[PDB]
Amino acid sequence: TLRAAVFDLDGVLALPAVFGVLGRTEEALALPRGLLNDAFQKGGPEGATTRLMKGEITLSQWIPLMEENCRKCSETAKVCLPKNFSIKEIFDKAISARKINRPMLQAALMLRKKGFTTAILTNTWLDDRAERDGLAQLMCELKMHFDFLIESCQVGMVKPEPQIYKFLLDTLKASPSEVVFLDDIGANLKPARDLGMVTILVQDTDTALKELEKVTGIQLLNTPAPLPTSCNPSDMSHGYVTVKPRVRLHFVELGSGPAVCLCHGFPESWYSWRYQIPALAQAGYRVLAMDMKGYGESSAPPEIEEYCMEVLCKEMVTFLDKLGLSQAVFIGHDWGGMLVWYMALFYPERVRAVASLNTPFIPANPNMSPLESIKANPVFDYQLYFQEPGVAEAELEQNLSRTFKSLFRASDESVLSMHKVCEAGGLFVNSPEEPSLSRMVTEEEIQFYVQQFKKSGFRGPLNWYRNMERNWKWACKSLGRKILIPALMVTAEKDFVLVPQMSQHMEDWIPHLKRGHIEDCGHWTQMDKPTEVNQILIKWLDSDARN
Amino acid sequence: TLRAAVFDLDGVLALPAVFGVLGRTEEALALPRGLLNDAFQKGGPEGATTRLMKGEITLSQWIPLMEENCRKCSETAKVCLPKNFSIKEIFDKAISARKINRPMLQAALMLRKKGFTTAILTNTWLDDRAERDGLAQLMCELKMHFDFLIESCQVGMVKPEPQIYKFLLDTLKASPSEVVFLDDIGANLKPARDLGMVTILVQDTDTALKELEKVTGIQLLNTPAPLPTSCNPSDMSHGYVTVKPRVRLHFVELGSGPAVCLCHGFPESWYSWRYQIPALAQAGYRVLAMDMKGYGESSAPPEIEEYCMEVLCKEMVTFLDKLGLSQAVFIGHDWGGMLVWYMALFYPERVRAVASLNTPFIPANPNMSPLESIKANPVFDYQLYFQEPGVAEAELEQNLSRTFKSLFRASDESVLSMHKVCEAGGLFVNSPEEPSLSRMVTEEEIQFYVQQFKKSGFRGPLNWYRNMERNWKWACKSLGRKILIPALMVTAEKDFVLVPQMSQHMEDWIPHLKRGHIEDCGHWTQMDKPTEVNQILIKWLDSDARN
Ligand SMILES: O=C(Nc1ccc(OC(F)(F)F)cc1)N[C@H]1CC[C@H](Oc2ccc(C(=O)O)cc2)CC1
Ligand SMILES: O=C(Nc1ccc(OC(F)(F)F)cc1)N[C@H]1CC[C@H](Oc2ccc(C(=O)O)cc2)CC1
Ligand SMILES: [Cl-]
Ligand SMILES: [Cl-]
Ligand SMILES: [Cl-]
Ligand SMILES: [Cl-]
Ligand SMILES: [Cl-]
Ligand SMILES: [Cl-]
Ligand SMILES: [Mg+2]
Ligand SMILES: [Mg+2]
Repeated sequence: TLRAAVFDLDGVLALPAVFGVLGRTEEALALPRGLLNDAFQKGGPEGATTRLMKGEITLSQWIPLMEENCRKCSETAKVCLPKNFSIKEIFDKAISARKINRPMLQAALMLRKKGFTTAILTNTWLDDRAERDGLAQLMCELKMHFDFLIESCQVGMVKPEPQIYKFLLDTLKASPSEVVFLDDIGANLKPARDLGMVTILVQDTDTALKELEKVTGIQLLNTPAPLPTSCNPSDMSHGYVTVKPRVRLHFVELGSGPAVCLCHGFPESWYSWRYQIPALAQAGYRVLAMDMKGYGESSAPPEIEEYCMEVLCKEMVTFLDKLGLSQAVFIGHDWGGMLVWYMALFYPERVRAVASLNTPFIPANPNMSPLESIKANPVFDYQLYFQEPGVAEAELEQNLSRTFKSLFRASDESVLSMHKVCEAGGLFVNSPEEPSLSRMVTEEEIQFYVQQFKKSGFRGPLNWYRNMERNWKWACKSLGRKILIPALMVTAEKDFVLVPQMSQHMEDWIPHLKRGHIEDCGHWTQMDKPTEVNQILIKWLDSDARN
Repeated sequence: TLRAAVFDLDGVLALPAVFGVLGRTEEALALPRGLLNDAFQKGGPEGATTRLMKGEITLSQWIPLMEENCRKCSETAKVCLPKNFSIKEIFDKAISARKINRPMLQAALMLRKKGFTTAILTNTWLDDRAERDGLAQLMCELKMHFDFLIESCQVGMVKPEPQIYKFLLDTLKASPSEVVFLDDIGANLKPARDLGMVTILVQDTDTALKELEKVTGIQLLNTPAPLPTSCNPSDMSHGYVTVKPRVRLHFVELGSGPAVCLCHGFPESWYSWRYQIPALAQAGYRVLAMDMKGYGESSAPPEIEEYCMEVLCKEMVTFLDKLGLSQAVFIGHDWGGMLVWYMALFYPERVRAVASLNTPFIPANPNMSPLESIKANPVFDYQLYFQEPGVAEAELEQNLSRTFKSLFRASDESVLSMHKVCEAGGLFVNSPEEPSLSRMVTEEEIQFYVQQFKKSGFRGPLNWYRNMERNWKWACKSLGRKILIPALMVTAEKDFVLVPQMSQHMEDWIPHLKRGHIEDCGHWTQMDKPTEVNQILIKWLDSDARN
């Protein structure tokens, strides 16, 4: 049995196939059947196309050698070509017309997720056209899901030559019977079979998947929608900005385009956005996923007043200042959510657009003190338990694994009351020592949070709840203002603390506020309904944060 | 005598002044003199404009309150306004029309450079228009050169109220006689004088500078062109990407826009680009200034083969891969220069444009070995001295301060032969123990390089010279190719090693190659002629690296 799987690019991981343009163009312009394909293949291994694929010449170099073959292919078949037959124009459109074959990719993902070493094996070229970035993009999205990407124009060998299959095996460190190989060209499979490999001719994807499903014994066709791409922390760009003598902010950076700044909640990290970071990068954005002050690799100074909203917000502006950014899109969840509204309200010149999950914009009531406003909500009782420094820390720090396993739970699997937490004498008092693992998290994912809170503990994070009076006096400066910058509010049906009802009055302060809502979704929106969050955020971003 | 200097924004650090649009618009549309200014000032401290400046309302909020004042200002003066009189359209154009008053900024820089604490004091607003980014940009470029930026709409006080001058002093931690204050409005100066401060009414800049020059006793007017902005290493965003189990690459990141990747030479760091990093950011780019493998905070593994071009180049591709970048503009100097040409030649899908200072693209000669090709140039003799592992390291590491002070020298102040270095028995054998400080570097700037090479030493850096045969066999793969991507070659007149002559044949391989040349310029181009380098690179970038 086999533990490797190798995929062809053109016509297998990517569709429609560029070879199909040779056929398509002919039919379209009423050219003799085969005429272009002859010109493409002219010379065999000694010909121009093979040289290109071996990386001796670039694409722009090959373009005229091909057009030159087409004029003499057409001479021998006694015809000529139209006045503006442009081979650059044919291959430009063909290559961008090519998209990822999603079912084939998901199938490669599933296999690897179940222990297979996966690789791409493609005959491709050194693309030096002006519009080459379109291809390089597709390759960056595709290659990241595979252990190896063997490109012909880099190894100096080409399918269907036996030597590149020897290379493939050396790279996979695997004997030929332990490997499947899918391709759309039969000639490319005969070398694989002679060495012993399992081979599949891809025509339609579904039958190709059916066969692969058979010989692997793994459900590939018709399986459920998988989660988005997570992030491997060791594979990320980690950034570090000193904003102040004693405060350094850490963040994870992925993608290019407009800066998008992701601000997590309590008690979380940048990893809370693992399912969003790759999506939005791919969507066309520069994701800057924070460790907010107090958490992880960001500084966590002891003082309570260091976590008031005004200080926190100034620091985020300095963060932009020092990164050379005039603006960013700001997207918050939980406490980050609140912060982000206050950024749009005090520093709108620096916010491209504002967006919050769960947390509504709540103005300060200038008559009534916050202490009483919080006291008026029985489900906010847990916040009063947090006020006394050291008490809440002791409990949360006692057993970091327990703490995270009992917090990170979906609406339909809870263990934790929020009312009567002071009275009961703690958060976990009626919840177990070893809580079950939630469906939202792997064991490994939990231990990441465990490591982060081994650094600076919970006093920093908790201090965010301990400036209620200070944030109130600040907030009251903004009571004459409105938010007229692009602004999205995303409610979660079954977040029993930040209830969607709390958001109902937001239109008074934010007139062109747009909305998103998620059915069956607890407090931990990002990992609970990642696909719906990714989708809602991308639509908004594309319509509300562009030139 | 005084050790502080405070500058007004509108009409002082930035011109033309927005108040001048009130006057300008009136004249332009044939409105009664003053009519707009009355509407602007309607109500005094109780009026709409003051509220705006105190930060009670945003700009978009104020816009209609102003238009509403204009309809009733025009009623009392028995006139009406044209059909499409738009106050948003007036203030949109006014604000972007505003540029930095460069002589005033240079004057503030000089003062601070000579020990003055400097600050901006401006009546300004919470800008929430769609085109607010234009302003936020100007403020980011301006604020970075001052110790404090006191904006009225943030402190809740406004000129000319005595309380904001009390704030100013508290912030400067300085008594009123130790501070100058420049402004274009006389009313704003009377509070400063009553407290005791020195005041200057700015009308024309040159006379305002003349006065400031007097009362400070520092040459401000007519002084020479200063260098560009350097970088304070503690103020930068520092990034860190693992590209491979044992190799982490460190880089400094500043700005937004297309990714521009700066690759330093031997034996240098990211700091070698200090004069370029802020310029290009401001020019509209995302500068990623590397520590190349072997140097500083980047990993420096012992093995010689880890610094061959092929490995180095693959690693840089992974660097892009993991940062989510499909391309970058690549700009190299010295060894970075060579690397960058080989990136354009092996991975053109990933290079937006290629650019080298000093280092020409030299193909491998397929007949003749590199050992002999290097041996054929008497000024390359120093490279042979480098081949034997440990020898060159011992000398360079013996006295790090000496080493850098004797390398980093301008064409007209040298101490170092390159011919006969093997024969003579070392680089420094006829150069002093305490070499003089070059005009290109401060003492502090030298000690930065000293600290970096205390980490991993010189063996890593030197290994870049120790794969001459391996790079040659690699290079010979590319002899059938050309570089048809945008490509700039910048020669340095008096670089006696990488002589401009070496670049003369580059057009054969690179047909649309563009050029730059710098008179009176040694090997260390970036710090020798920073302004000319910045200027040459920005022109090219704007024409050759955009959509
Ligand atoms: O509640 C949370 N997060 C949270 C709640 C529970 C939780 O689980 C556990 F408590 F830790 F066990 C973990 C995190 N965050 C805050 C609550 C306050 C809210 O902001 C408000 C809302 C209303 C008022 C008011 O009307 O007075 C004030 C602040 C921002 C988000
Ligand atoms: O020479 C330098 N840098 C340098 C030279 C001198 C120097 O001062 C000191 F030597 F360290 F004292 C410090 C750095 N870099 C290399 C030289 C080789 C060049 O690439 C070539 C050029 C020609 C050939 C060939 O024709 O064989 C090969 C490689 C890339 C830049
Ligand atoms: Cl890969
Ligand atoms: Cl999971
Ligand atoms: Cl909860
Ligand atoms: Cl500042
Ligand atoms: Cl200097
Ligand atoms: Cl030199
Ligand atoms: Mg194929
Ligand atoms: Mg002024």
